[PDB]
Amino acid sequence: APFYRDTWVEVDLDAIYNNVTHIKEFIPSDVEIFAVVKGNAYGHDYVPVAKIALEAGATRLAVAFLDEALVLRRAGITAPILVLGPSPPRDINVAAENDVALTVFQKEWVDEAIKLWDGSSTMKYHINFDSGMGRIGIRERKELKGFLKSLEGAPFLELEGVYTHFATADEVETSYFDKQYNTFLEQLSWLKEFGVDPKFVHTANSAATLRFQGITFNAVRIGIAMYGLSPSVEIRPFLPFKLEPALSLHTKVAHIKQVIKGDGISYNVTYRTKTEEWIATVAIGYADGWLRRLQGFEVLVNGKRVPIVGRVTMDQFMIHLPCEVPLGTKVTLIGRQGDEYISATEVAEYSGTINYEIITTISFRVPRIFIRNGKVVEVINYLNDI
Amino acid sequence: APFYRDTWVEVDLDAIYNNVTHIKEFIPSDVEIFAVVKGNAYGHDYVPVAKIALEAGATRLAVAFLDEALVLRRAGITAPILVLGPSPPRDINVAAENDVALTVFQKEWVDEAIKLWDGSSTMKYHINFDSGMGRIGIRERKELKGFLKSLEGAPFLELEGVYTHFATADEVETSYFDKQYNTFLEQLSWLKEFGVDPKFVHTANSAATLRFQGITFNAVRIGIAMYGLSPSVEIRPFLPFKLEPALSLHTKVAHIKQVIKGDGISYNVTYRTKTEEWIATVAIGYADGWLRRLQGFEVLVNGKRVPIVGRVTMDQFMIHLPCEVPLGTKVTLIGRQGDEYISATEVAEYSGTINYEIITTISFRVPRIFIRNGKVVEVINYLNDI
Ligand SMILES: [Cl-]
Ligand SMILES: [Cl-]
Repeated sequence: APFYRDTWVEVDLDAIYNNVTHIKEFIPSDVEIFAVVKGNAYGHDYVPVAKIALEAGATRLAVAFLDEALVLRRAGITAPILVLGPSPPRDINVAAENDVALTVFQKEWVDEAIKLWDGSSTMKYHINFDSGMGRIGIRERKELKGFLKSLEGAPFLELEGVYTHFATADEVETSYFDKQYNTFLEQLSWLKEFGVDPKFVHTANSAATLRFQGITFNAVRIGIAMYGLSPSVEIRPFLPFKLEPALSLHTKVAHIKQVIKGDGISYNVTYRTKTEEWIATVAIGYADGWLRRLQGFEVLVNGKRVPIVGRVTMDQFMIHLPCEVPLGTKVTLIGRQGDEYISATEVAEYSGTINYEIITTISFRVPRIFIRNGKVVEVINYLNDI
Repeated sequence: APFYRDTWVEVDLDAIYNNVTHIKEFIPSDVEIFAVVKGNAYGHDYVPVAKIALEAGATRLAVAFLDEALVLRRAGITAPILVLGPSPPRDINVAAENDVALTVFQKEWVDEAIKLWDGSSTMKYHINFDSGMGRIGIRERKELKGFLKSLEGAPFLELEGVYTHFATADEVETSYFDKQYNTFLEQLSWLKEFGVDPKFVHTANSAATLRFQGITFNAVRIGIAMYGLSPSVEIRPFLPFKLEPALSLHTKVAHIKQVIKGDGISYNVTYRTKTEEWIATVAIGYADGWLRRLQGFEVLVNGKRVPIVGRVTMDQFMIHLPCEVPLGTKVTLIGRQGDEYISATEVAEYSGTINYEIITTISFRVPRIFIRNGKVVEVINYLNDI
């Protein structure tokens, strides 16, 4: 699969397999893993991550919205897939015909689904209880009650599981998390009172799964830890085993030159050289997700930290090197060169954000190259496929 | 073309056609326009923008790197296409077989292209002179001479044009711009001295074209103004005619609930309600390019500006509304509701960035809907092509 600019993501499928294996070893043997692939598998690519995670013993998959799930099904994947985000009622039949379960938690959604149902297809759903995330899900007892009442008109909807999600499992202090846990217990009690067997319960994300007792239920939902990154800096010290980061981001010196003292670099001349400087250019920019707020950040060239100088542009940025290098010299934005390592977390901290957002926003413009047992096994260039 | 989440980009093809028509009428009638589509046509989608710009009288297209050019060629577009960014020598024969011109400005690129030539292909190229952008291009007299000498060994490489790019055309005060113009003049003189006809010269981006006499040459390269946005706030007062913004971004209320006083919303409970509050949730988040730094930004609901509350998550965010609205209510992130308008510029200013970066980073996840003469003519859902 070809690509024609020397800028690429490298995804180490061994690393993803090892994180999933380690998690599966760490949790009880009767507890399933959803591999959570939403956001183009956190920027690692939907399909290869899904397949490797399954190979490593994840049994189920989860994605943000229905189109993401169809990407998986069109790739030949047959494992269960749950849509975690809210879905409009018009998705009922297409979810059904593609064996995809949806999160459903509103009597109004059920009303509309009854109207839109094509009569040929039953759909599986999970109930989301909002136990303090404030995002989606049922919160109140009366609310749950009317939701169940309306479900009686929809025998084509079939409960497959019930879940909640934690807002603070990545904070050392547990007050809010403990309140969520207690609230969720009350919600499950309501459900049993209304005569509904939850069947299959899941609550824990990466942070909760790696920290807390009695949190596993029937399944956990793993995103960031599968990609080998800590949910936060503050809990890193407390994780039970070493996470192996799966993603790196590289570029090659596309031009190099010596720029006289005082000359300007990039838009609005926000950087001037202070001596005769070696300035390299690389072919990646904010259209690839490498945003302007990274100006001044230090990338790796020949194992040395070297700064991005001048404004980052849509497709290119410049770097001040101490020495001439040849055109083609590898430049690493996330990953390892020699003894040096730039984590997605370090890029995120410089950017004033979190690692999730750094990885997931690496744009579809950038090819992914997949490594397994140390050999390249696949290249995906999403531009090729338009 | 189907999509299964109610979040979308609207691209008004009329606005684009109109901006290009107006630019074409504003510049001299023998001056061509490159339609600049790099970055997924600044978030608007490569192919339909290219097509409508050409229908509108643009005669040529420009992209950042080869793969973007091949998207256009595969869509059956036959107009000239220039790659503006730096390309590896290994690109030589593919760019030839695909009728794509590359930017070429390095002796070493030539030496390498010599090695790599199909012995059959002829490739067209433009010389980039760096007159002060500091990014790529020839800067020196001896450099140019050496470059032209190496070309002697490459009869398969054919000059199509010569260009430079301005770093400061979007600043009121013109000192740096005037120095670039003078440097570029000297550079063209060296080129004439060394026996080369430029053939076809271009220098101006949107801001230069809209401001300056004597700057058109044989063609201008239009990006941001084609999409109907000002290159900066500083020069907006001074543009010769009104720009018509082509892109808006919308979603729907996917959940709505009343949350009691003091309850928390989203990760790390960074927002708690100050009274009993109506909180809506929408299915777009940072994986769509709607980044966490937009927390606190006000979007439009029912013609009213309302705040994003709590952390934006990968696929969803929450909004504090003054009144209950029905599920499915329209939420506009960029665009018009009633008398209210949120420009990409306003989003950028809140974000501490520029409008270019806001539009161009709307993810491949989000479907684009295209409007011509007020009717939908096309939907592109990139996730489908996977
Ligand atoms: Cl949730
Ligand atoms: Cl340039």
